Amino acid sequence: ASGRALFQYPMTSKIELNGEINGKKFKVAGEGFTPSSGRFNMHAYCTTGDLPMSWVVIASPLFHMFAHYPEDITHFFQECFPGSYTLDRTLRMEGDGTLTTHHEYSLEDGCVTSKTTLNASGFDPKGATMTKSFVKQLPNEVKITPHGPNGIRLTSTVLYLKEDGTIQIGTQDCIVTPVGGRKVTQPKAHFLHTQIIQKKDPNDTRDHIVQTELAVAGNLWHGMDELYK
Ligand SMILES: [Cl-]
Ligand SMILES: [Cl-]
Ligand SMILES: [Cl-]
Repeated sequence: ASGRALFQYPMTSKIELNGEINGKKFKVAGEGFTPSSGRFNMHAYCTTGDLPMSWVVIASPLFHMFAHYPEDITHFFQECFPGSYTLDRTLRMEGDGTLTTHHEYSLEDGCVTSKTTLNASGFDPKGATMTKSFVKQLPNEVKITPHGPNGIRLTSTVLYLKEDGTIQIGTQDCIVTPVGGRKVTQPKAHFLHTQIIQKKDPNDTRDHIVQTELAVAGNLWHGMDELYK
């Protein structure tokens, strides 16, 4: 049983995230639900107090294996199981600061657990990340290409909406590496349309978010794959 056969829905998730921003250490945990392919939620909370940064910027740190792929594109993230993968991210909030994350995953009993670390240094203490002035991030197309002999690379430029209705840009670059000691067939170059929506739970007393991601792959530019050898 491997690959897509391991991702029979519904499934769940957990996260444990240890973070630090501008020397403020924090932890987040969460549980989530994946009802069906490409629709996945996460109810996360800060276990150390209030989260010391925007929940909108931490959105993308907070599960590409749940993306919905058509049959005619390899779902590299799912095909890494069994064995799993690592994700390494850099997110540059342009004119603000840069953060990195590292993710490890494990699958047990229909539940993907993410263990994540986040590090962020040099942020503007008056910027939107640290003052919590973002409302949401706009939907975007992540570009996925083969990377090295055994990985993939994911890139996106994300528009973050501030409370005054103007935009700040984050540039995001991720590398995915199988850790399972085996070659996983790389996909053709493609794109993943991604949308995050966040809301608050009516009752939860913790600093928290209830986030849903919708993520759908597609060969949006059929000529792109020619460019990546
Ligand atoms: Cl926030
Ligand atoms: Cl990403
Ligand atoms: Cl493919």
